[PDB]
Amino acid sequence: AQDFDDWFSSESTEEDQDKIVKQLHTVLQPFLLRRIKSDVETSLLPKKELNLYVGMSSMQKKWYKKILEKRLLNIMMQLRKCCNHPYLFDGAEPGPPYTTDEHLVYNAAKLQVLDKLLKKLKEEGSRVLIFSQMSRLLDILEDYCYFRNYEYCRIDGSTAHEDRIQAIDDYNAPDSKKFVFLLTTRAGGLGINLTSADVVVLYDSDWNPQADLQAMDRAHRIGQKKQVKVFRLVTDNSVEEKILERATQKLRLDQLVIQQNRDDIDLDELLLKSENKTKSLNAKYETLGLDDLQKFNQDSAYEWNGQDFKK
DNA sequence: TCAGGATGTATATATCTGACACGTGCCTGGAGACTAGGGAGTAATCCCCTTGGCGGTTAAAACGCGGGGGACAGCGCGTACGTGCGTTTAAGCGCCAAGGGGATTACTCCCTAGTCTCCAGGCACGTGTCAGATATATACATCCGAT
Repeated sequence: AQDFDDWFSSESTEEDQDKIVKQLHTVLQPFLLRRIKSDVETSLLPKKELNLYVGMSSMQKKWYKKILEKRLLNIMMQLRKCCNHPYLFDGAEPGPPYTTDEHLVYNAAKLQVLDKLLKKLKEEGSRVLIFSQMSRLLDILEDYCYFRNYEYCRIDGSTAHEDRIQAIDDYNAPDSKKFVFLLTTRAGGLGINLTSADVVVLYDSDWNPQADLQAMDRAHRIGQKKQVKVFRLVTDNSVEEKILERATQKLRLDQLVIQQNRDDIDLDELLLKSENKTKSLNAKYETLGLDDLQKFNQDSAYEWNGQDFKK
C-alpha cells in the first residue's frame, strides 16, 4: 500500500505535483482503458449545468442558528436538512391542524425557487425528473405536487420491483400525463431509462460527484433526443457550498488523473449571479495541483458567522 | 328489625420517669504559611459511532381455523378449623454469691510496615499455525396418536 501511497500519491516536496507525478501516467496507460462516449457516436447533445445559489429564509435563519447553538447528532447532516426544508424537523411547520397551503412553499427558499421554475417549465411543457437525496424530503415534494395539482410517480428504497417497472412504464407511456417524476439520486440501479424526460433538478448535491454524474445521466443516457438541462440548487453561504467545493475537488481530481489520458427572488438575477459564482469557483479550482488538490482542507463548518464551540 | 350483649372509645387523675436545660474542660476544627504533585488544557493519532439512504435473502411473525381440554360455575359433604370455658404451667420478677470478660487509660519498645534506589526478568503484545468445533448429509432408533 505505502509504495503506491507514497511514490506518486500525496507528497509535499516541490513542483513535482505537475512536473513529474502528473506525467507519471505511464504507469497506468499499459493496463487501463476508456473510450470517451462524447465523440464516438456524436449523437447526443451535451449537458447544461445551471447551479443556483439561494439564501436562507427567516425560518431557515432561526433554525440554522438553533442547530448551531442547540434527537440531533451529525450536525453536518442536520444543516443539510435545514438547507432543504425545515419541515423535515419535527414540530417546525405551523399546526396542528395541518394544512397544505402556501405555508409549505412559504418556508423553504429552495422550494420557492423550485416552484417558480416548475411553473416556468410547465408552461414550456418539459416533464421533469427530481433527484432528491432524502426520501423523507420526497414526502414534502409529493405533498407540494399534489397541492399544485400535478401528478407524479415516486420510486425510492421503498417501492418493490413490480411497482418500479409499472411506474417507469406509466411515465414512459407515449401519451403520458406525467409532469414530475421523483426518485432518489443513488437508487434504481442502472437499468432505469428515462430519456423521454427533459430536466433533472438535483435538489441536493452529493459527496461523490460521480453519483450525481450517473444520476443526471439517467436522462442523458443513450437514446435521449433533445438537449436537456440539469439544475442543482445550492444554499448559498452554508454547508452546501462546502459540499459543492469538495465535490468539485474530487471531480477535477478524476478528470486530471484519468479523463485526460484516455418572497420571490426574481429568478433571472439569481441565475446570473449563481452563474458568475460558478465561473469564479471553476477558475479557483482549475489551477490546483495533485498534492495540492488532495489536501481536503476540512474547513470546520460549525463556525458560520462567529462561533465558539459552545452549545 | 330490635333489643341484648360485647367491645372499643373518649375522659379525668395520679404517677413517673424520660426529655430537656445548664455548667466544664478538653479536644478538635480553624487560621496561617509552605510546598509539591494531581488535574485541567493542549496537541497528535487512530478506531468506533452517528445519520440518512440503498439492495437482497430468507426465516420468523402475523393470520385464520378447527377442535379439544382446561378453566370456572355449581352441588354436596364431611371434615378440620373456629370459638368458648376451665385449668394448670410457665414467663417474668425479684434476690443471692463469686469469679472472669472487656473496655478505657497510660506508658514502653520491638519490629515490621513504608520510602527510596537500582536493576534484571515477568509479562503483555504482536506475530504465525493447526486442531477443535462447526456446519453438512444419512441411517436409526425411539416416543406419539389411532386399533
